[PDB]
Order: sequence, then structure tokens, then C-alpha cells
Amino acid sequence: LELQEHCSLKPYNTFGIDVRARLLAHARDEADVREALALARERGLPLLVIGGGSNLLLTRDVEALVLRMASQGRRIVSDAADSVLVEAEAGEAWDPFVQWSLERGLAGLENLSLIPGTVGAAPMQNIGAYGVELKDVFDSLTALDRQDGTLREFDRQACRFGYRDSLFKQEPDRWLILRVRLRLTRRERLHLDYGPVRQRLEEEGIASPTARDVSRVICAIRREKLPDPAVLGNAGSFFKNPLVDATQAERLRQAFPDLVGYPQADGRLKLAAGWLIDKGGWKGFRDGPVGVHAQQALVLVNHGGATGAQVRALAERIQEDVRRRFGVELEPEPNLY
Ligand SMILES: Cc1cc2nc3c(=O)[nH]c(=O)nc-3n(C[C@H](O)[C@H](O)[C@H](O)COP(=O)(O)OP(=O)(O)OC[C@H]3O[C@@H](n4cnc5c(N)ncnc54)[C@H](O)[C@@H]3O)c2cc1C
Ligand SMILES: O=C(O)c1cnn(-c2ccccc2)c1C(F)(F)F
Repeated sequence: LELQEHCSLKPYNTFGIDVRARLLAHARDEADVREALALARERGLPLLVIGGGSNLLLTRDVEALVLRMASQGRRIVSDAADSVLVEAEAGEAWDPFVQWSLERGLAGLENLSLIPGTVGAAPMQNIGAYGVELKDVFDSLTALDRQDGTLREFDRQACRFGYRDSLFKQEPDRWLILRVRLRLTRRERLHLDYGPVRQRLEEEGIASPTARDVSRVICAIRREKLPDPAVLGNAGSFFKNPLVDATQAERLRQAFPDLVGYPQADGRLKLAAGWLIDKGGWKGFRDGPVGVHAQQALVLVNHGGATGAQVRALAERIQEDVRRRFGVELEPEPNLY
């Protein structure tokens, strides 16, 4: 289990927060998972599940058994020609899993290229980028019920996916995701809305891009645009794009013509949270070891040595400021512990 007592979690979270865990364990299959659960209950410690720690804000030492999800395995479950059911263990790194699928001639994940973290965590916040969400390709997952240690299958409906949401984020600490099955395709027409990805592919002379072509562009753009936690600690975008009803939307639009929004299919307008933050004057803000990125206004950052409490406090000031200015509450994307 590679059990360690009073272990620094600093290399295990992309924010780079240095808090200690009472017990740190690395799980490399379901047996290790069941063992750690027995251990946590034996020692009367809660169990905190961690993947790549890239959606995690740790604010204090962790009096719990921290289980690092490191199980390995990727496989084609069944080939149906135009679609292919693939399966990966929870501890599989997400982006190497995307590449594994693309090397196999499968499409569906290319817009989710270069997202950090693990396969296991991906259903929890319904990972999404470039107009694609995990739920678009999701077939099923196997999860351990942490109430009674049974195994349950969740199909797409049972997962109650939502924008950066899922049953598992709503019922926290209840389900331990062990492996995830996705339906990828071959020979589908690549649907790409106007934007920088499509523009770069046109520049490369590519009017019918393969999934691999799309993935190469999106990797390049993300490596150009998004701070790397390796250099500057962060958990990606800190806030979700908030929705407003047509009432608040027309009022905010009357107060700001430059208001960057997205009209939804249900009639509401999803606001661009980075615009709220930028126009709050927050872009590039720094306060000691924490700050907001000078260009990606959604990315709160640890310049080095920050505590999670310092990050949370900065997030709270931005939230309160945006509340006080725009009448809009920014929800966080990372999970705070
Ligand atoms: C630079 C950077 C860029 C990012 N870009 C995006 C993006 O474009 N789109 C997007 O959606 N997200 C993005 N993220 C957020 C993060 O990468 C995703 O949310 C990812 O799915 C988190 O996976 P993880 O393994 O690191 O989860 P962790 O951070 O390790 O865990 C996050 C939550 O999931 C729980 N959890 C983890 N594994 C399991 C498991 N097997 N079973 C049950 N619960 C579990 C954890 O308890 C925790 O609550 C980015 C993060 C960073 C640092
Ligand atoms: O929608 C997208 O296409 C997209 C493209 N990059 N990032 C992004 C990811 C992490 C930090 C900041 C931005 C997004 C998203 F997270 F906002 F979702």
C-alpha cells in the first residue's frame, strides 16, 4: 500500500499546497482500495480519495487516510465498427488515456486533450472543454459504495451529469469510482464550431480533421494559454460560468453592453466568469504568495509557499466582490478540503 504516516501532500496537488496527511496510501487496484477502507474504519479515520489532485484545494492538514488513486489498465471492451467501448482504471492518467485512444483510431476525447488528472475523477466533475463534456462519450462506470462495500454500475442517466457536476459531487464521499467505460467512435464527421481550433486547422490546410489533428491543435493552444501547475501552482479555472435567468440577464446587459455571455437552450444566459473577474479588476492581482493569473482571469495561482487558506480567502474576496458589483455568485470548480 506504500503506507506513510504524517506525509506531505505537496507533490500530490497541483496547487502545490504543503499540508500533511495523517496517513497516505497508494491504491493500485480494487483490493488496495478495499484494504484502505478497512484501514480507515479500523483507525477511525475518514478516507479522502485523491486522483491527480488537480481539482483539489487543500486548506489544512488532513486527519484522514488519504488514498492516492493509482490503479492501471486500459482496454477495448467491445468493437462495434463505428463505435468502440473502451475501459480504463480510475488511476489512469487522463491525458495519456486520451492519447491511447487516439493512437487507436478512436475519436471522442480529442477535445478533452491535456486535461490533468485521472480517469477516475473525470466523471465526478463531468470534465469539459472546447464544447465537449465527458457525458457526451460516457457509457458507464463501476463504483464502490462506501456505505456498504458493494459494487454498483452507473449508466449515463444514473450519473446525473451536469455542468461540472454529477451524482458523485452531489453525494460526496459516497462513491469510490474504480473504472470508467466510454463509447468512442470512428469515421464521425468532426464537428468544430468557429473559433481558434478551427482557424488553426484551416491554416494547416485541413478541412476534414482527424481526431488526432484536433487534439494536436488543442494541446498547442492549452500549452500556450493555460498556466502549468508544474511552474505555477493552480487547479485550472477556479470558478464556474454562472447562469442567470432572463430577468437578471437583461439587467446586467443594460448595465454593460460588452457583457460576454452565452444564451442557453433553456432561455437562461451563462455569463463568462472570466469577464466578471477581469472587469472586477482582478486580472493579474497578487497578494503575497497567491494571485490571479495575469491573462487567464479564472486561474487563481500559488506563486510559491501559499497555504490553501490563503487561496480560499482570495477566492472569497473575488466572490464577494463580484457579488457586490454584479449581483452574481461565482461557484468554485475545485473541491475544498
Ligand atoms: C492546469 C489545469 C487545467 C485544468 N483544465 C480543466 C478543463 O479544461 N476542464 C475540466 O473539467 N477540468 C479541468 N481541470 C480540473 C481537473 O483537472 C479535473 O477536474 C480533473 O478531472 C480532476 O481529476 P484529478 O484526478 O486530479 O481529481 P482530484 O483533484 O485528485 O479529485 C477531485 C475530486 O474528485 C474526488 N475523486 C478523485 N478520484 C476519485 C475516485 N476514483 N472516486 C471517487 N472520487 C474521486 C476527489 O475526492 C476530489 O473530491 C484543470 C486543472 C488544472 C490544474
Ligand atoms: O471550455 C473550454 O473550452 C476551456 C478551454 N480552456 N479552459 C480552461 C481550463 C483551465 C483553466 C482555464 C481555462 C476551458 C474551461 F475550463 F473554461 F472550460
